[PDB]
Amino acid sequence: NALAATNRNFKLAARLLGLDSKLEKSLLIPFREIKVECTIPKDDGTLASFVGFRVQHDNARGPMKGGIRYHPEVDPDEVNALAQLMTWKTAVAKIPYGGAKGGIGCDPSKLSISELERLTRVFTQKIHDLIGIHTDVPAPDMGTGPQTMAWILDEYSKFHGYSPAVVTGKPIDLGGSLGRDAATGRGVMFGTEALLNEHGKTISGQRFVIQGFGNVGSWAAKLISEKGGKIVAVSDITGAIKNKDGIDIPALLKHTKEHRGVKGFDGADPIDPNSILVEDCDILVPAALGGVINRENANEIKAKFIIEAANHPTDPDADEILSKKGVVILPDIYANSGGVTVSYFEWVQNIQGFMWEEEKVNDELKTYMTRSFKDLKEMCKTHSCDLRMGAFTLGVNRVAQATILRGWG
Amino acid sequence: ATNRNFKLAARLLGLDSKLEKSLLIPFREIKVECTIPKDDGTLASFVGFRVQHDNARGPMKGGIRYHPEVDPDEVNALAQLMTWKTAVAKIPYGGAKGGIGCDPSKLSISELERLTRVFTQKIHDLIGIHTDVPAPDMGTGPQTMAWILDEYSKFHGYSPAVVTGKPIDLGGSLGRDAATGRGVMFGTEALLNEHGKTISGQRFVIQGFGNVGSWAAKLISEKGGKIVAVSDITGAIKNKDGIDIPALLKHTKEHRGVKGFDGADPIDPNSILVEDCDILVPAALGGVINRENANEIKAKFIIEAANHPTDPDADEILSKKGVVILPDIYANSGGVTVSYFEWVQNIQGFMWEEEKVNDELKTYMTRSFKDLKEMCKTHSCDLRMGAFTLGVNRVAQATILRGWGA
Amino acid sequence: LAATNRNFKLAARLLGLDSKLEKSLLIPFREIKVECTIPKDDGTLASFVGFRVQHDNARGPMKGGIRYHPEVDPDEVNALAQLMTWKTAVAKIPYGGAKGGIGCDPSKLSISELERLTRVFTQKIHDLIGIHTDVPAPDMGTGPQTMAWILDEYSKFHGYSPAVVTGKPIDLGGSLGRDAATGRGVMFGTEALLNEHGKTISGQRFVIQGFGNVGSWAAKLISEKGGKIVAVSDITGAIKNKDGIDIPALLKHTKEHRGVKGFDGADPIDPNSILVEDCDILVPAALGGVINRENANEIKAKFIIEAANHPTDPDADEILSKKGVVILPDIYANSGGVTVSYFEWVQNIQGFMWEEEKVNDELKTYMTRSFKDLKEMCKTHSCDLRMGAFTLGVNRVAQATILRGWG
Amino acid sequence: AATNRNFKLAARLLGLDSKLEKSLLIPFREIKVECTIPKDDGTLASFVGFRVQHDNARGPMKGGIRYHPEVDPDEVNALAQLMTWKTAVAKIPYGGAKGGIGCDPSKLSISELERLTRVFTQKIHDLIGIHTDVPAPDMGTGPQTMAWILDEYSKFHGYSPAVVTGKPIDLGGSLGRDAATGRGVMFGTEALLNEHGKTISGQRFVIQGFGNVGSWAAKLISEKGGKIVAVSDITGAIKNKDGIDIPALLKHTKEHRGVKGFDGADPIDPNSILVEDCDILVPAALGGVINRENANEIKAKFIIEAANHPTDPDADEILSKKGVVILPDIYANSGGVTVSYFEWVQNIQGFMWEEEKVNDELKTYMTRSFKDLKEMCKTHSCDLRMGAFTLGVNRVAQATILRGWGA
Ligand SMILES: NC(=O)c1ccc[n+]([C@@H]2O[C@H](COP(=O)([O-])OP(=O)(O)OC[C@H]3O[C@@H](n4cnc5c(N)ncnc54)[C@H](O)[C@@H]3O)[C@@H](O)[C@H]2O)c1
Ligand SMILES: NC(=O)c1ccc[n+]([C@@H]2O[C@H](COP(=O)([O-])OP(=O)(O)OC[C@H]3O[C@@H](n4cnc5c(N)ncnc54)[C@H](O)[C@@H]3O)[C@@H](O)[C@H]2O)c1
Ligand SMILES: NC(=O)c1ccc[n+]([C@@H]2O[C@H](COP(=O)([O-])OP(=O)(O)OC[C@H]3O[C@@H](n4cnc5c(N)ncnc54)[C@H](O)[C@@H]3O)[C@@H](O)[C@H]2O)c1
Ligand SMILES: NC(=O)c1ccc[n+]([C@@H]2O[C@H](COP(=O)([O-])OP(=O)(O)OC[C@H]3O[C@@H](n4cnc5c(N)ncnc54)[C@H](O)[C@@H]3O)[C@@H](O)[C@H]2O)c1
Ligand SMILES: [K+]
Ligand SMILES: [K+]
Ligand SMILES: [K+]
Ligand SMILES: [K+]
Repeated sequence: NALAATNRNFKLAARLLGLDSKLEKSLLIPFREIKVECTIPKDDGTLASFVGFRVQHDNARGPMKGGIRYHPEVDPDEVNALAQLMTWKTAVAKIPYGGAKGGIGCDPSKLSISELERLTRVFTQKIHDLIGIHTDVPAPDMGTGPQTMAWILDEYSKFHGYSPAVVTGKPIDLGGSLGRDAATGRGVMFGTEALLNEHGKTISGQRFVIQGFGNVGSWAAKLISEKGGKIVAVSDITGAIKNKDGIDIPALLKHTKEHRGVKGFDGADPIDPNSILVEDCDILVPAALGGVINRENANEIKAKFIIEAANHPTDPDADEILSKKGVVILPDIYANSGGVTVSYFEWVQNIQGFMWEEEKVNDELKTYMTRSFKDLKEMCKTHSCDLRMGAFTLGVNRVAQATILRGWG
Repeated sequence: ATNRNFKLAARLLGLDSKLEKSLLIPFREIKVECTIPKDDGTLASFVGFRVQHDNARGPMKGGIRYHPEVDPDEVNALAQLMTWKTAVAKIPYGGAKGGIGCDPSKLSISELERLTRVFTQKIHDLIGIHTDVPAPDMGTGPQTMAWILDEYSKFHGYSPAVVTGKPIDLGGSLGRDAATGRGVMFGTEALLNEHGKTISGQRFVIQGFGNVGSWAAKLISEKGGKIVAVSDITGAIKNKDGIDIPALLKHTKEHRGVKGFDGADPIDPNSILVEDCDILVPAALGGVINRENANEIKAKFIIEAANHPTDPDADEILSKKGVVILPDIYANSGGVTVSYFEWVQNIQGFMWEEEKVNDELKTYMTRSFKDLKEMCKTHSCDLRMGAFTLGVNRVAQATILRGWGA
Repeated sequence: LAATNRNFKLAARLLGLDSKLEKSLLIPFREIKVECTIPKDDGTLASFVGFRVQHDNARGPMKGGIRYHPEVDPDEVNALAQLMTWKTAVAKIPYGGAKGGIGCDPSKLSISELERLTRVFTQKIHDLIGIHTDVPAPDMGTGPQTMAWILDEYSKFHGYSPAVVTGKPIDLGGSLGRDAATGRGVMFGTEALLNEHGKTISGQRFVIQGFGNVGSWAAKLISEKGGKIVAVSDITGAIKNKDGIDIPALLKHTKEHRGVKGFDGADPIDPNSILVEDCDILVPAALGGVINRENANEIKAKFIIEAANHPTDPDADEILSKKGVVILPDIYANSGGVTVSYFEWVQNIQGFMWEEEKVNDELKTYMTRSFKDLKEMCKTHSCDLRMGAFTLGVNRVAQATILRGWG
Repeated sequence: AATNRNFKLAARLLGLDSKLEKSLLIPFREIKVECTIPKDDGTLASFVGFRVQHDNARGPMKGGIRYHPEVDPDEVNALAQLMTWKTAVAKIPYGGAKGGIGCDPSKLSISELERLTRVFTQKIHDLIGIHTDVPAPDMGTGPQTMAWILDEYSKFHGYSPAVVTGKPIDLGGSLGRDAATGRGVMFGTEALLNEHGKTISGQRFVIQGFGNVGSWAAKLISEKGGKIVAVSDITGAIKNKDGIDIPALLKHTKEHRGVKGFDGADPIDPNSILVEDCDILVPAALGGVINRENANEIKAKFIIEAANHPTDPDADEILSKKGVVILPDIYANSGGVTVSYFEWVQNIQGFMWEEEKVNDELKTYMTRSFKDLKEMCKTHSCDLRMGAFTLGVNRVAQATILRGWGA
């Protein structure tokens, strides 16, 4: 229902643009799909064989960009859909990349740290000729992180010389960008302010509910409350809390670092975790899992705005229900694009051999997301469509035009 | 399954199960978009692909198929089979298989050239004289290879060894037309010698009269073999005293087929495999020897010129009747061996005379039959299992030597 | 062109250049001709000769346009490549000079044949050009779409390389401000030259011949600074208004018609008399050779800004110098274009595009400095602006060449 | 001298498409590079190096490097094209090229010549290569020049002996290269004679020229029983109707300036050498020595063109009607280029051959070329010269067509 939603949205956008069927078919087929054998000796000496893979969906607008997932549940349709989605997302963000997605079918929880390094290095050896600073730039995803990127960078640099721009999400000490940690949450705050301004409103005074308090949710809550938003309820995997007068986010952040989660926070009451999405508020921010808003709770949402920080939190049934209630939904492909935008800035800084101060990273991020929202808004006016459809048509249109300009022979 | 021969071979060997799993997984699988402008200006998009199964023993080798019916399991099985066949042949290659999902009968010659060049552009960094050397297959031919060579050479400089099956004027090897049929004759003499016999005087039945069948008939009859019956798609003919192959060849060039040949009587095409003879050579399609006719085969030797003419049921039946079956993976390997010789000549920058091509082919197929026979003694198995056991073992030992990085 | 070698040899005289170094500077680094054969749309073969003269790379990668035009003259191509070497040095951008093209008639080729020809040409020269080797650009017969095709084909051989050509569409990495660049530079150089005479653009009365990319942008930006545009001409006719032509109003007219002809707010005039119109500043921005042995005595302008290439011939150079007319030479006056193409390459190399405000501020900085350096050479060698420009460029190339050495 | 007419006649005999013929005439690539060196006196000297790469449909290009002040572009292009046809006639997997430097080696010290050779190599190394373009000696260059090229090129690409031919034996030159052209002259003569039911043994030969080609041809022909009845060189002409003792003559010629004064032969008028009574005439010195004034009196039944262009078109017609069979130079002296192919092969294969193998392969190659040449003459009802050109043009055309023209 995320792979179905990507191809449904692409085809709806292609019809709004009047795309020729033969160009549409070209845009659907990935540039390249690669599967490689990754066999390593385990710590006990015996062999273990894994399949690594990389779908490189499109490079009309620049090098491909996308995460590397270490996860046993590999589905070819889902991986292809995610690589295709990144092609549209980078175009919406107006960063000079196409989309890719890769990974290894493995369970990292069953591998030692030494086996994970051996597997990462073998995988890099098997694909180093297929990726590259101006070809395809990987990033972390489920099951991988900054240490994984460090190993990819180190192994790749044996083959091509020191090449920090070959991956993003690196530790700061190896060329990671300042502002990366806050990037997605900060972009959520920027896009919310852009949307509210369009309705003559401002973050200050608005009441927020945030489901999820991880990298995205905690930064969004911190930065939104610093602009005067009142965060009246938050949840994570350990429980849900509420304070109608507003949760003290600095105190909550201090609580959550010392405990497993928001549960037990002194400055808020615990509440039914299944009630968080239907709490009275102005703005609802799903920032944990997808599929949480469906035909069953959609009629009970009280927010006027939904900011999709998580990927695919709303299904198509709830979209129609919420549209008819007058709820405005800022779509995920734009709302959480602060992360991929600052990953572009990381690559830029590495390419330029010179890192930026955090203020510059955040000022460029604001510039980029203001421009994307304006272009998204103009697409909606041009095609008389909602925000989700404006973002897909914007992204598809940019890729189609770059493809047409470059030609076919 | 199509893995049955491999899995049986891994058990005759003592193959560690984790190494066995590794040998099954292909080194690399690639799918690329191939989009071209058609003659009418509109776009056409195709998917090109290449399964690179194994390169422990050297560059990968395998055909390029232009055909609308792509089956991933079959492409993978054929690439894996090539890995074992090159090892049986003792040529320094692994296996690969590739193609484009397209229908060439619906594409103009200029569109086919454009598609071939775009496909080459999309894979040029994945193939190479010491990496992966393609060849013709269904839907492709020497002209296709010429276009691949020409486009590849724009990216890497002039590289004639990057494909085999090229036209002679572009570095193709002499003796390629006859190679598979000649190897069928070489392999038959090697098997017969082991039984204290020779081709001269033996009665052959040959099903199929194409590139393999006609060359085998011509060369076997020139060694004194009596070709008593032949068939093709147009009909079957018989002459108990021996068919005049030179006359039949002249007839087939002028009449589209063996049908109507003067000097042979016509027979039921469905009875050719059970004709009385010494040596049966299926050289047309696979699956023609099965559990329904196997008990009625009269030959003492079956030479598998075609790919998989005998199914496992017939193997069992024919073994207990005392019939010796020269397996396809060895018997028709003259083709892949001479394609190695083509690559060698290109690498050496100097072409061989046909006499040298044929002498080296005889040496290679004699030595490979010798090693296959020794494998059969070691493991007390038939020829087919000796061949798979030989090929898997060679790949396994090269893989173990190269290691995994510790 | 013996006129381009005349300015070079004079500059080599003024500097103390060793005669063997002078000979070296004349000889191009490389000259390449390649066969470009394509199937035509009707199936038959067509063969063209593509070429690239790479004149000098002492100061950095070579830079120069690609011309699709049937009338190829080897002398002219060499002269333009050499002139680009001095011009990049005058602008102080880290490039040398090159010039290339294909002898073909684009008006006789379909858009499909033109794409095929461009890709084949690229395949035939891809190993001879490159991001840090030689960076082509549009010229007569080519444009942004041509550069897109070169970029796309080149990238098959070397990976995505947006900095390999300049003049790209904005969507493929072209720079903001490229359209206005040459005209903006013409205006920048005019203000610098006037300030040296204690004057400002504001109030000066301009005649501009040509209303194309250079002329219309020059006319627009000069008028916004208070310049009085008293006469303008193009291929369709000439107009005059002693109080100044309303350029925003003229721009609306000229985009909806074939030209300035019929413009309300200006009276029509004889097209062949615009160059001798009473004014302070004359801006030839159309073709070359329009200032010659006979009209030199009747131009009323005290300043001539060479927006077009070589609008003044040596005979008029002699006449106007003795008449006290100041000529801002083409090699500096129109260098805004090549300077912003350098900025486009910089932005692609840096992986990050600039705002237009930054492009135009950098353009002002570069053209201010080159005018300052050019004026200093005129003092050192007691020469006119044209020789100050050539001595500045030749000297920069000579010093880089000497430092890099031989062996 | 450079009659390009043979090609056009061959293209019509083959019925070549007119657009394909035009493509075959246009060179793949023409390159001019600056070669500037410090001279021994410290000052700079600038030279122009060049390479015409005519065709590579059949494989890497092959051709000499000329150090000579008289560079003519039309001549260089014609020679590169001729090499394309000659390699095709010989059936060696090469196309044609020709290059050089405009310089006078007699005015350069050996240190300057080395510096110039290394600078030239640095300026073209990316344009040539073991599988791209393989240079060789020519006028003004020799084995030592090739050694310097090999050495400089190998700094950029690792040890690459196959990048040039004509190397000293110690750096990968082939055994049998010295005798190659003369031996090929002897092979082609025997092949031609067999077609007429004759053999070398007993035939009477007259040989003009006693250098690398003439002396080896004479030595090998007499060892096959040919009677060498008259020989000439730059010093004079000598005659012996019973046959000259070539081993004795060779020993005489190293101790003197020439065949003049040889004790085993009487001197003859040097202007009568071509009209001497014999069976086989072998011009092996200069071109143009057979023309309309001596043609009617040639006594030979066969003419073996060892030198380049010894018979002009006028004599071809005269001698054809007298029934004289002329073995054309493009084939007759191809032993040299064939053994240079064998040198490349040996270097590529990392393992040098014995002289016996070189000479056996040369016999195989030249026997086959003569058979293909003779068959072309039957197909197209033409003489030996046109059979050779149509054979070579046809091979290049067929390779070009097979490789195709898509992008
Ligand atoms: N981090 C980024 O830059 C980024 C960018 C794009 C999209 N996203 C999307 O954002 C979402 C969250 O990302 P993250 O990086 O913050 O993840 P994270 O792992 O840092 O945090 C996820 C949070 O959700 C909470 N959570 C998990 N399951 C829950 C449940 N059932 N109910 C309530 N809370 C639950 C966790 O406890 C945690 O607080 C995912 O859908 C992800 O795809 C993240
Ligand atoms: N040719 C090679 O180099 C090579 C290599 C490996 C394996 N093989 C195998 O050899 C077999 C034959 O290949 P080929 O190149 O000789 O083919 P081909 O197309 O040149 O000739 C095939 C012959 O089989 C006959 N035939 C076709 N269908 C028939 C039918 N239903 N009944 C009877 N006769 C029939 C045809 O009339 C023809 O005489 C194939 O199975 C192929 O996989 C060939
Ligand atoms: N455009 C640049 O960036 C640039 C840079 C360097 C040099 N130049 C030189 O500047 C000149 C003009 O370039 P452009 O880009 O403005 O050209 P353009 O194609 O934009 O048009 C120039 C204008 O001149 C007019 N014109 C043409 N012929 C005329 C004539 N005989 N009389 C009067 N008007 C005439 C045209 O109608 C048009 O209005 C050319 O010589 C060019 O090489 C331009
Ligand atoms: N050597 C080769 O490999 C080779 C290959 C192709 C073509 N050729 C052609 O062969 C011819 C000779 O080649 P070579 O290597 O033997 O040259 P060389 O310099 O070794 O010998 C030339 C000989 O001709 C004699 N000679 C010069 N001028 C003469 C004249 N006017 N009358 C009579 N004799 C005269 C000289 O004294 C000398 O004996 C030239 O046309 C050359 O282009 C040579
Ligand atoms: K695509
Ligand atoms: K494997
Ligand atoms: K120079
Ligand atoms: K050509």
